[PDB]
Amino acid sequence: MKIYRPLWEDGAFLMPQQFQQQAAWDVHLADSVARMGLAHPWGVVAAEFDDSLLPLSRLNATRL
Amino acid sequence: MKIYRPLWEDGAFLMPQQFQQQAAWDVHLADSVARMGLAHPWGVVAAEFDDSLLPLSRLNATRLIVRFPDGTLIDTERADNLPPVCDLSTVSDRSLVDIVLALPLLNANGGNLDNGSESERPRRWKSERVNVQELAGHEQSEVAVLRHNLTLRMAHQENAAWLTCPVTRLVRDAQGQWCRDPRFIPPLLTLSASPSLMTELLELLHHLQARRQRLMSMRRENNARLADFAVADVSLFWLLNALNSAEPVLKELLDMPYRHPELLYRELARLAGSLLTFSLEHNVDAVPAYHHETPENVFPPLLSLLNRLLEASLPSRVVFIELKQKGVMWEGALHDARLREGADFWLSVRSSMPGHELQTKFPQLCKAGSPDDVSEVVNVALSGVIIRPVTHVPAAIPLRLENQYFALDLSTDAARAMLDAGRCTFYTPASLGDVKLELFAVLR
Amino acid sequence: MKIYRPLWEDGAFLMPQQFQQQAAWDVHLADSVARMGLAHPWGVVAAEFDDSLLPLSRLNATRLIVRFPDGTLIDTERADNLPPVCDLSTVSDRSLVDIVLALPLLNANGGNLDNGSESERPRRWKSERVNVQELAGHEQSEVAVLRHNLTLRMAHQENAAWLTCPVTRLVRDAQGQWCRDPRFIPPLLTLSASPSLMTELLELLHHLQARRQRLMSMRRENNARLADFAVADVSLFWLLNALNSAEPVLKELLDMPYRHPELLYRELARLAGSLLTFSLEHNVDAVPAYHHETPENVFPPLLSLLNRLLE
Amino acid sequence: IVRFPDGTLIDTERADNLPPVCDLSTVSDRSLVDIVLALPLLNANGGNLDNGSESERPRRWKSERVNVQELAGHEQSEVAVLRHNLTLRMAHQENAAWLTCPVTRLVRDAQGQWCRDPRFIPPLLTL
Repeated sequence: MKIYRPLWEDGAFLMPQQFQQQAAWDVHLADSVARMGLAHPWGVVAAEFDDSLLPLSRLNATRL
Repeated sequence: MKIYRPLWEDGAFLMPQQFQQQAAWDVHLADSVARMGLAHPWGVVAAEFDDSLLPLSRLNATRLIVRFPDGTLIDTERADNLPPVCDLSTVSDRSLVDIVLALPLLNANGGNLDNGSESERPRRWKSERVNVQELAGHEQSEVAVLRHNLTLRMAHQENAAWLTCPVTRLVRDAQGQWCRDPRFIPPLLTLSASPSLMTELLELLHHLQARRQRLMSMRRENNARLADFAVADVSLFWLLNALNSAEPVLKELLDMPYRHPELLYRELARLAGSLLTFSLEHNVDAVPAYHHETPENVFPPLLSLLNRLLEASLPSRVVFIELKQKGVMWEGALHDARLREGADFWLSVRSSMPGHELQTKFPQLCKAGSPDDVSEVVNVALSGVIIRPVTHVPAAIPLRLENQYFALDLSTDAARAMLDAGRCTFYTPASLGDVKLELFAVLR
Repeated sequence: MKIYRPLWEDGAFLMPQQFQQQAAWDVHLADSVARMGLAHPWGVVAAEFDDSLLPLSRLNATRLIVRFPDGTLIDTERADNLPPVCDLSTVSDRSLVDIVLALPLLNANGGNLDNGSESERPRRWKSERVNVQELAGHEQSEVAVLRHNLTLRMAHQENAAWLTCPVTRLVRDAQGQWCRDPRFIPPLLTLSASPSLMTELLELLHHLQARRQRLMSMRRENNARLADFAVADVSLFWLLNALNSAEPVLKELLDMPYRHPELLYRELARLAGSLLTFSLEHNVDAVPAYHHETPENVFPPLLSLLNRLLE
Repeated sequence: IVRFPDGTLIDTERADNLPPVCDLSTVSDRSLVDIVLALPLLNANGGNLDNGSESERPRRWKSERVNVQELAGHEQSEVAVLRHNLTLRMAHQENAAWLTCPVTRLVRDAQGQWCRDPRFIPPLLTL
């Protein structure tokens, strides 16, 4: 998606894309530091549901 | 306690007691406003602790909006009052411990602060120096605001001079750690603290709304646009009358927080009264008293009572007693002596015959052993019992299996003696095959 | 009137007229809070008298807490002094005096009552000088506490440029002596300032429980009767519904101190309007309407209606 | 260079300071003396330490001013950075601070000479 990286010098000035790409870059490093969490893909650590809403044929989440 | 509100006309030298007694009197007036309708003291609004610090034992606090009974408002988002960190190495008593918030009292001759003087009598005021901004555009400056001397103590100590309110409970866990029970409830000015109560009460309303549609379905099954001449429709209309009122009141309370719990307690008490005309052997004593000092089991037994009262069968019915016996003469028990008003036997089987020649392959289809002193049917039969072979069946017989049926006529004597006896048996000795029995008596 | 908020600007000097305008605003906030649960203006928290000095005919108070309809609270235990003794000798030969408590009105031109030298206008806020200072370590110097100006007015109390709230009612006994009558009580912010009510309502509730117990003894003992179609059994089923639905609310409210009585009225009206349609031939107009501004000829005929229906 | 059970990297090369230990003979025994590192608990409303407003809850942040340049150019200026608050308490004083991490174990020799024994092991991220 062409994740750019901004340049801050004495004449550089403020934009929203200054901060959005720098936000995305350290998200992208979190996959590059996984050499087993890339072996198996991304996972699920907690998922808990409610059963009392089922006789009404509804469904609602609690923790995800 | 000799509250003296002063007057200002002219020439009065300024003096701190005017301001102090004015500020106390405003608190007292605002307390007496609240004590008109509710008759409840103060309580807990929110109390949130930290869980990642538990197995390395410490105890840190985050939000403590606790309301003390004498009118005092403790607020941590708006007055910077966090008590210091509670040690837990001083307790090897691994049963359970109870953390309670405290605040001292004794201000008839000065509840004050002088930091260079030490005493056995605690003090409830402290002072800090911050920079509060003027709210008219200028610069700020350095004033002295007050800060309460709150602290965290344990219930099994001595707590005479303080003014307490319990906040949480700790237990010991399997690896030797500390953890929090989800089962304690503090005294509450709001339902929004202690969310286990909110979970239970919402599940109560979902168990409520499940039942209404099944009863509207049972109303749709018969289409009573008329008179049924039975106890079934008056029990049905009664239970729908009990349900259709509670829902459009109990919904609005449990949508929003910050109601006082008494508004909910009156509604649950009225509903648990109206559902208790016939079902349990409990009287209205089962509706428990209200104990807002410490609500140890005012809500959980009330909820456990409601969940058992919401089954509530509708009695124009018929016995289903499973005849259990080692021998070929299967036999049950427990005949109601009420039943001799309109007793009417339509007992059943379920066999393995590809036709209606199980008529003759029920070879004892006459004079089956009714009373207590029958042993087999192939030697001890009655005199005055006719088994009618039933394949065309009168209605209202639930879970019906046709081409498996029979009625049981008797005398006036041996039937009454069997109803005194309570026991009765079946005729076929080869009935141990794919033959399953059911007992039956409808009220004429 | 015209109540004004002050602005605490930097460089705004000081005036005594500021603090009065501030302190007559939070009282108005208290009414704006409290009038989300009130029909009609207020009454008595508690009132206790000393009838021992009656053969020397006089009357004096002991403990008196009454809220007034403008938001003024009276406290003899913490803030105010007791009203002076009443002299009944000019009404020595009549039968009934109805005694109200009085504070004068407030107008926007005067103020306190300067030593009674100009006493054609009755004025409140009598001053006093008590020295109490000790919330930091010393007691010495002297402040001007404010006290109100309370009297008692009994027989031509209807000539009032005053605010009235009745407290007690005297009758001639057969030995010519006045005594306090145990009768109807001018209005209540509690159920504690009327021991006659706390004697009657406990009898009401204890009378209610026994009839329900009698009804349960009729039907729980026989298992056919729990779902029978007898024309009295249907009425008895619906009657146990009407009693079991309305017992625990009243049992909660009557195991309790102070609580405003409109709430109790809304719970007794449901029981009366339920049981009214069960064994009668009389009009729905037997239900009394609620008059709080009166001294309550509502609350005894209501209970006289309810005590007839339960037997 | 340590870490902490909430995930807070401490270096004493960048973001550094440490005050020494004043006395040691306040304990009159050798086998009980052991030193720990302490970084005070998180106050969820307040924050750093800017004056002498000593509370019952300590702070863990500070401020400082140092000379920083990295950019396109050669000029250094001054900007205010954020430095932690560390101290070396002992094992048996209190625990309203953090400690939870020993670093050494001081014992004496018989001639009045405190010296570290080799048989001590902290909890280890690395060998």
